[PDB]
Amino acid sequence: VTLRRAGGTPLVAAMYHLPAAGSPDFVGLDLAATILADTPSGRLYHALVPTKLASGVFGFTMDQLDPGLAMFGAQLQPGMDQDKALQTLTATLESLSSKPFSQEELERARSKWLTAWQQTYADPEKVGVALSEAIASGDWRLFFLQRDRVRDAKLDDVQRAAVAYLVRSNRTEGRYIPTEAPL
Amino acid sequence: VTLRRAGGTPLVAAMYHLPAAGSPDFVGLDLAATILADTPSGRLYHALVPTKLASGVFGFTMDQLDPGLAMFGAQLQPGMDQDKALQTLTATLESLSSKPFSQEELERARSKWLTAWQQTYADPEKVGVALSEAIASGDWRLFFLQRDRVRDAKLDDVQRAAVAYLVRSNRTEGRYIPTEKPQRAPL
Repeated sequence: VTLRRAGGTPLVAAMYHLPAAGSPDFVGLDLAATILADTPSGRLYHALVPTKLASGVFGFTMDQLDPGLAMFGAQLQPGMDQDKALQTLTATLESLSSKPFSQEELERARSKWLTAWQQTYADPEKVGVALSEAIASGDWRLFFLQRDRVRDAKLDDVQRAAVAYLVRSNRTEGRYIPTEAPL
Repeated sequence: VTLRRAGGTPLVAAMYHLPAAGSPDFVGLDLAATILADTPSGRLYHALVPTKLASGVFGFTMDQLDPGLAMFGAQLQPGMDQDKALQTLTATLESLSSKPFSQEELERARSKWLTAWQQTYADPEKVGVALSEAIASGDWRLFFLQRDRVRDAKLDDVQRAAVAYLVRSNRTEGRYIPTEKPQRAPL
């Protein structure tokens, strides 16, 4: 691999199906995702980047899909080992029971979520859109209820939810490997 | 403030449930409460008294109750508003992750505890009473065991325990509001 034509970026991803937004588990997962995907101080980043398995990581939950999905992913430089990054990515995600969330991690997560919420609520374009989604989704309250749930979420509940949801049986894998004179 | 009949002022409180006295976490919370409610040095005071937010501050743990509770309170001045005081009190209790305890704080709190233990131990009426309670609780050793745990506690343990239990999920809120005497002419 002395010569490489300049090209695309290989991708690796793991996706997990979420419970309904109105269900009790959802907020915990959304926080767990938050803890997991933080750059640069997150668990995924440490597992993959300094380690040199990926250039960068991402993660988020996607409530507006039907049904809902949580996605975690990596972008890699060409020639980095795609299988290893995927296995590492999934292992970090599905091993929380061995390495449980700290309160410190959770409070930082909760604080960031609430900050974003307050930002939406304070923004006239945004709140209106958020309420429409809650209404279209069948419960107008749910924009408000999630905030309440985020404040009251116990670490044990977040941990239990992550462990139950971020599991192989709930896992869908995404991969992209970019195709490839006188040289 | 402009006019009030003479009487008591409101007090605001926050209570958090505690682990079992037999748990090692318990001691960490006991010491954390002692750090937190230190007046006037202590954090609660600083947050509330000179902000003229509160007249006075208290905090302690109660292991005789089944189960245990930690209580923190603020005695308000007239016209101080309850909601603010309660909010700042709870917010300061529930934010230790943002501000860690210090070795200095732990050793001072540990010494107060040990002194209190010693006073009880020395005094024959009291020690018997303490041993009785330990026995009722189902472990005779507890009086002695708690002291050793206090001696053995590490700052991270205390810091970790405080942060785990001092949480809104665990919060109960109390307001003692004195009933206002009826207004009288000509005032």
